[PDB]
Amino acid sequence: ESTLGAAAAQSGRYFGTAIASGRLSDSTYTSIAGREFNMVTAENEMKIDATEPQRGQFNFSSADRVYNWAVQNGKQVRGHTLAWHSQQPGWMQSLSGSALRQAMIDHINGVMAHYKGKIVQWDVVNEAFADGSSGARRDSNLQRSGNDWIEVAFRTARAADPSAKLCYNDYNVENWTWAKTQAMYNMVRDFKQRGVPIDCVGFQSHFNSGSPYNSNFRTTLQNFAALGVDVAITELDIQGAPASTYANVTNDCLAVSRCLGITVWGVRDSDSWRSEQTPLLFNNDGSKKAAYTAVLDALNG
Ligand SMILES: O[C@@H]1[C@@H](O)[C@H](O[C@@H]2CNC[C@H](O)[C@H]2O)OC[C@H]1O
Repeated sequence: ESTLGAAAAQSGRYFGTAIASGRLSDSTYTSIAGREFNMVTAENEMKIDATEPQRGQFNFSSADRVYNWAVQNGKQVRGHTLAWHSQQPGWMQSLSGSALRQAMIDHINGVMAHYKGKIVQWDVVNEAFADGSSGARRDSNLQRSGNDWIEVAFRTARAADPSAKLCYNDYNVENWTWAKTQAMYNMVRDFKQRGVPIDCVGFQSHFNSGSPYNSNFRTTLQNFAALGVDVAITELDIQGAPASTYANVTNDCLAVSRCLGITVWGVRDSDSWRSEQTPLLFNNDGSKKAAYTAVLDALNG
């Protein structure tokens, strides 16, 4: 096949991107993204601050611009993200303990209701682990409310929209030997022991010199799949966009039956949150990079 999404679809997978509403008046962006991808994640517009800027008062305008663009252009949507320490609106930053717990639940319920039956995967919880050797939970108001915050988010989400696959998403969890990876593994293990309704694990896959790709990513994906969850590569970008690594990652997903697909975290290098690292598949001018060709070729076998 001649495009990433269609090539992924040959094996029942998707190839997605992050879409930013502020870029939707750029004709190069909309036409290349339209052509190439069959899955969309809103880069910002479905986060907590964007969707509930005051408690109880939702704003789906920008989120719906992204969602509607996606469906108009024949893409499914990953919802990103319902419960997270980052990008919280001030009113939520001020809450702790039981008040925060209620607000967390209410936020999940309100956003998921708006999209009920329309979102194939939700990143229900994002970035709950600390970096480094400890495997500890990250410090946040959410984590201070109790170790159960994550499981409660998942139980809430399952009741709100039984149709959605519920994902836990994180970064620096791709290398099987890292403590962070093992922390996430053991959480998912525990969740399965206790009936917590997690369906998927999202590997952000922000690869760079400090957190480099390792061939053992395939082992990580296999081992999580074996816990009884799907796996997804959710925010792929690679410092310098080497073709070799991009092919390796693609082939890792293709080798794991429950790997749903790959989302790259933007369209052109100039659209990247890390544009200085030129880490995506398209040049600033919209032309295809060597890494594009390597990914397409891998998807095509
Ligand atoms: O626009 C950026 C956006 O790309 C960034 O996205 C996060 C990258 N780190 C992992 C998270 O899960 C993503 O949402 O968020 C900050 C924005 O300024």
